[PDB]
Amino acid sequence: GLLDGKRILVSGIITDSSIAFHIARVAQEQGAQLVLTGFDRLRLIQRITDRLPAKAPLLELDVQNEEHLASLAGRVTEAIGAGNKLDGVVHSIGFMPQTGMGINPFFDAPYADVSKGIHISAYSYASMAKALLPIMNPGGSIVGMDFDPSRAMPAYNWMTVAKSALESVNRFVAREAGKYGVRSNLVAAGPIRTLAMSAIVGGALGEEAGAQIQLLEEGWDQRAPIGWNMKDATPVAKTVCALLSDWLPATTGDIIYADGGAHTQLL
Amino acid sequence: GLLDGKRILVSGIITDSSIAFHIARVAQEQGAQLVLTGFDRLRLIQRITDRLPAKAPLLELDVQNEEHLASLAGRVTEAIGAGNKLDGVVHSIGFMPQTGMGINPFFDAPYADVSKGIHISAYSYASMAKALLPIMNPGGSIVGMDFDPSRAMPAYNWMTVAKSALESVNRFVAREAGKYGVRSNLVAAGPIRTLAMSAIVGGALGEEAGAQIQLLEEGWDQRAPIGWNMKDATPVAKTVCALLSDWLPATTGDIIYADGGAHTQLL
Amino acid sequence: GLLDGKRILVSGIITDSSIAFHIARVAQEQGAQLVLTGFDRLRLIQRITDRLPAKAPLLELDVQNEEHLASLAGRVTEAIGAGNKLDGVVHSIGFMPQTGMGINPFFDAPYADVSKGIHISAYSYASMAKALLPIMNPGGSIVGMDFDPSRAMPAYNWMTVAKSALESVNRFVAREAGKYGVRSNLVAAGPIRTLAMSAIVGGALGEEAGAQIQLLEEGWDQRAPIGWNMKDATPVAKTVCALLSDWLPATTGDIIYADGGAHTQLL
Amino acid sequence: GLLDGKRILVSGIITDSSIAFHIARVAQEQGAQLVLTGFDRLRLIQRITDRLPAKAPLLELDVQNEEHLASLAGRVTEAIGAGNKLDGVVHSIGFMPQTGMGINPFFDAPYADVSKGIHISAYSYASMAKALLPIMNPGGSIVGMDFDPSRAMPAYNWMTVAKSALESVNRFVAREAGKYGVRSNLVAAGPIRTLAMSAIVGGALGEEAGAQIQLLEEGWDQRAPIGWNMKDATPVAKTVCALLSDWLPATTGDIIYADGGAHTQLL
Ligand SMILES: NC(=O)c1ccc[n+]([C@@H]2O[C@H](COP(=O)([O-])OP(=O)(O)OC[C@H]3O[C@@H](n4cnc5c(N)ncnc54)[C@H](O)[C@@H]3O)[C@@H](O)[C@H]2O)c1
Ligand SMILES: NC(=O)c1ccc[n+]([C@@H]2O[C@H](COP(=O)([O-])OP(=O)(O)OC[C@H]3O[C@@H](n4cnc5c(N)ncnc54)[C@H](O)[C@@H]3O)[C@@H](O)[C@H]2O)c1
Ligand SMILES: NC(=O)c1ccc[n+]([C@@H]2O[C@H](COP(=O)([O-])OP(=O)(O)OC[C@H]3O[C@@H](n4cnc5c(N)ncnc54)[C@H](O)[C@@H]3O)[C@@H](O)[C@H]2O)c1
Ligand SMILES: NC(=O)c1ccc[n+]([C@@H]2O[C@H](COP(=O)([O-])OP(=O)(O)OC[C@H]3O[C@@H](n4cnc5c(N)ncnc54)[C@H](O)[C@@H]3O)[C@@H](O)[C@H]2O)c1
Ligand SMILES: O=C(O)CCc1cccc(Cl)c1
Ligand SMILES: O=C(O)CCc1cccc(Cl)c1
Ligand SMILES: O=C(O)CCc1cccc(Cl)c1
Ligand SMILES: O=C(O)CCc1cccc(Cl)c1
Repeated sequence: GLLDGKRILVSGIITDSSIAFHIARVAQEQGAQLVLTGFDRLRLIQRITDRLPAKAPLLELDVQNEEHLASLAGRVTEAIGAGNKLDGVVHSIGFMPQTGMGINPFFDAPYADVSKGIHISAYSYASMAKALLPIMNPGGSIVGMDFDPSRAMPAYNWMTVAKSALESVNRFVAREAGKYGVRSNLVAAGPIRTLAMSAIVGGALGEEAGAQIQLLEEGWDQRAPIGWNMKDATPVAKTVCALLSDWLPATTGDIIYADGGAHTQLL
Repeated sequence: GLLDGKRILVSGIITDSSIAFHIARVAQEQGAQLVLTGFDRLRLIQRITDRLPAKAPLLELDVQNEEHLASLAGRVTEAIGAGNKLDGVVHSIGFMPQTGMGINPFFDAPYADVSKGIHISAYSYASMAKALLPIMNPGGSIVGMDFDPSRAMPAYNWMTVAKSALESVNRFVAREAGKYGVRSNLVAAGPIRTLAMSAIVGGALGEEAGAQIQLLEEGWDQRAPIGWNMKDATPVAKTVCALLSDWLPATTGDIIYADGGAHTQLL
Repeated sequence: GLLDGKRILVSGIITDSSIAFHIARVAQEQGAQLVLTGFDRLRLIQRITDRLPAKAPLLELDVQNEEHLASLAGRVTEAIGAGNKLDGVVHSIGFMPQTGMGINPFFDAPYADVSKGIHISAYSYASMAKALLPIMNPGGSIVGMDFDPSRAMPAYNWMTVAKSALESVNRFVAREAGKYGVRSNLVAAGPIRTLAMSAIVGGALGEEAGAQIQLLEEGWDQRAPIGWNMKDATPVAKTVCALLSDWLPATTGDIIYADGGAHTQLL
Repeated sequence: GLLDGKRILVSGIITDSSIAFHIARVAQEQGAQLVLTGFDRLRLIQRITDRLPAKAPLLELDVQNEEHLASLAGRVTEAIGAGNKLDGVVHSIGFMPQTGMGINPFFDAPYADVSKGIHISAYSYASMAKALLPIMNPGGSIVGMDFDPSRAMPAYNWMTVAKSALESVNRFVAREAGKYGVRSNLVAAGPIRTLAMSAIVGGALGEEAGAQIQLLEEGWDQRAPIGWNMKDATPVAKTVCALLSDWLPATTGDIIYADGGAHTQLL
């Protein structure tokens, strides 16, 4: 197993189409022992994760709650046993209020909404590293989920700005994590048909926002030299597991693109 | 004159070493008619700007104050006369609380502080564009000040994250501004010895933060193929005026580097 | 005039739709005194440049001819007068044999053909700098023409590789030019309907190569926040003149994008 | 084993400090069956590779020899058996004549020398893909070795330009390889003390070239958040094996940085 004997915390599961659900499944297939964290709807998340190949403890974590963050390391240690530390951490958490996405004009998002989205989607990558690095082993790995924000695009709007901030945060987290012998990297995935993303394509955020996202998805598979299947998160999950493994030991502060190669092609 | 007959709003003057003070001076030397905006210490700013080559109206603008922003376009129109519009806007505004910079550990900045810095330094670029685009002429130009955040560095810490967010915001502002025939760009300057920056090199934010910034300054002049004079903001001011002029008419959503070429060289 | 009193060498005119023809016209409109260089068909080029606003001396320069390059500085000095030096140099030269472009498979271009294209399109930027820097004034400016090669695309094929090499060459030319007080930069233009480019869209290099280039052109105007007019080279010419002027004095080794902002937008 | 059952061709071994020697060793440790290719000194290379964990067939390949390239696929098939195909290809080949590196001025490299270096170091990545893709399995992987050329630096000179060309070639090879279900990527390594590199630091290419490279090496370990050991190629070799494996299945046309994170940090 690629991750045999490793203890890995995975955040971000909310449905069976969550990218983090497939990260967790593949990590368990490869021998990892998991601790899961979930936000708000813990009964739902427990029912969802009962379908993973192995039972895993589930801890509550709202990344805006400083009490959850202050207690997290102790709750993880209780779950994996005293004297044991984590080898890996997966941040698969993102949110932007509806005013910051969709057909709602870019200029009309109030800063309170933008700040909440940047808190959950970017600052919390530093928050989780701060909480968990003291209980991580040398040779460990922190991985977060990214969507390439180097160019503007329709509808993503303020979430694009949040991802730009996240990429910057990751480079600073690498500086801190390096003192522990730990790597920090992001995986920039192509579009994946989660429940939330299917709802937006179906017009949850306005019709032409849905139309624009559908056009973006189609161009992605066209550009990608090996194609891109938005209905299959397994290639993204495998890439996260590659970064959690010992096989990219000299990569940190960096971004790995699991996007079919689409970002390397103009058309 | 490069800017003859143009009406340009310039924010960000607080002392005679402010980058915006030199932008304003060079723009007036080149024939522009200015409206100035200032934050908080308006009596001080009026005294400072009395030393500009020409008298200019000074308007109060705290970019965190929605009432200041809601009234700004009307106050500008009163200052330049009904039926007149702006040809240019300069955003030269930045702030990050001390916890987000210096020797203070990156992980110890509370989100309230980071969010305030991102509000002032990044979101407000969109806020000012929203306020002023309705009173801008086709062919107009919005310019903001940047510090290349593509790599992490010591001490800049959360201000680096704010600049990453600003670069992303600029690409979305270009989308909106294009509907008015207006360009939006950033100037990424090398280090400039403002009053605040001299204080930090002198240890206002901790000793080794000051030591690290001094090392960064020295490496900049070494890397720059044409050298870099941190005591001379005129090359930065001229670059801003180039973007305000009609001579870069097909550049938008972009970043122009006024840094001596340092970012193009590894050592 | 933006370039009043400046002496500027302009290469690359072959027809009245050459980008260099419009660079030369705008530079003369702005007060520059020009020396022109032309390749092979000098009688044709003289007839073309008789239509410029002012008469300019025309010198022969095949950038693959070491004798032309060894004599160039002396021939320029004869044209502008002893004791006078150049303030600006424009490289607007590119060529790739047909096997390296179009529907002809990427793998089927022989290296002899690729090497000729890289010689003319990339190495010659260093060759011209070597020849002309000894007769350039401090504060001078070298500008070359680029087409953004950071992503692969259909049909451009080996010319894309040549532009990647050119961008690298430019960063090294900046190191050398800096010792003379001279800047070196590229302008990355959007697509322009030169005679050669119209012929390729019309199928000179194969039908689906023409089809692919037409699709690339259409997406460019769609992406550009201020639009893109492939029939109008004046915005590109003005950007070159901006870099030749004194108004971007701290930019070197760099690339300025005169592309409507298209490269800053995904769709 | 990470590469259990995979058939992989590895080029570029010349001494026991070659990066390709360590790629080959790690690949064999992980269960791969290798075919090796060597240039010119085949008796030496056979003696060197006798020290690998397993015996591997050695084929002659001068990438400038079209007869070697035309026969390569048939010689590989003879070595692995009819009906068998390759799963992986490693390009670890580079050369630039001495005039294109070191204290020898950048402008003094003749194009004949530069063209030879670009032939061996960049064009040959396309040459090898053309030769070997017809005998590669779907799901296969082509990997080449890179040194980040996005910024100029002392001494690397024309080899930097060759690496810029290689990165561009890789994006086009990905387009071709995708039709076979094959990925193409580069690994950008930090500096490694090969025999050639130790000789240059010792002044083989001039004293201040050696001095400049030693300064570059020292800054690399300082910048890298996890450090950088130029005497240990194993982290680079493991990264190549990661790309040869099935664990980065959605990455192509891309560059993975095995450099300690140094390129993500300014200082
Ligand atoms: N789906 C795509 O197309 C795509 C592409 C690239 C990257 N990503 C990124 O992948 C990450 C996971 O998103 P997803 O697509 O799997 O959608 P998802 O809705 O399944 O996951 C989002 C997760 O964020 C969590 N979350 C929200 N607020 C939180 C809080 N205050 N505290 C803790 N957790 C909170 C949700 O509970 C949920 O588990 C996100 O960073 C997303 O931006 C998604
Ligand atoms: N000095 C450098 O080295 C350097 C280098 C590159 C970029 N920059 C950028 O240039 C910009 C101008 O900074 P400076 O170096 O001239 O320093 P400065 O201190 O002279 O200017 C900062 C300005 O921000 C304004 N400001 C702060 N909070 C505000 C608010 N709530 N509303 C409105 N205005 C507010 C200040 O009043 C002040 O005028 C900043 O964006 C800075 O990041 C500076
Ligand atoms: N047309 C576009 O869409 C576009 C876009 C971006 C950049 N560019 C670049 O602009 C430059 C000028 O090209 P153009 O579009 O105006 O086409 P063009 O055909 O009008 O100019 C090409 C020039 O290269 C010159 N040339 C070729 N071989 C030469 C040699 N051995 N010695 C000296 N000169 C030689 C030609 O004589 C000709 O004057 C080129 O670098 C081109 O790549 C063009
Ligand atoms: N050593 C470093 O610091 C470093 C860092 C990053 C990347 N790289 C790259 O790694 C690759 C391998 O280089 P290395 O450092 O292991 O040095 P090396 O000298 O051990 O390997 C170079 C290889 O190129 C081969 N070669 C040269 N000409 C050839 C030809 N005509 N045909 C076939 N093969 C030929 C040599 O025989 C030799 O095996 C190169 O692309 C190099 O640029 C090296
Ligand atoms: O980050 C997310 O959750 C969604 C990422 C995304 C995919 C496809 C289109 C867009 Cl606009 C955005
Ligand atoms: O944006 C600012 O006001 C300061 C920019 C800066 C210059 C030199 C060093 C650092 Cl760390 C930061
Ligand atoms: O460099 C040149 O002369 C042509 C640049 C170009 C424009 C539009 C499409 C393509 Cl593929 C290439
Ligand atoms: O590609 C190669 O073989 C050498 C790469 C390299 C390492 C360290 C310093 C320099 Cl200048 C170059």
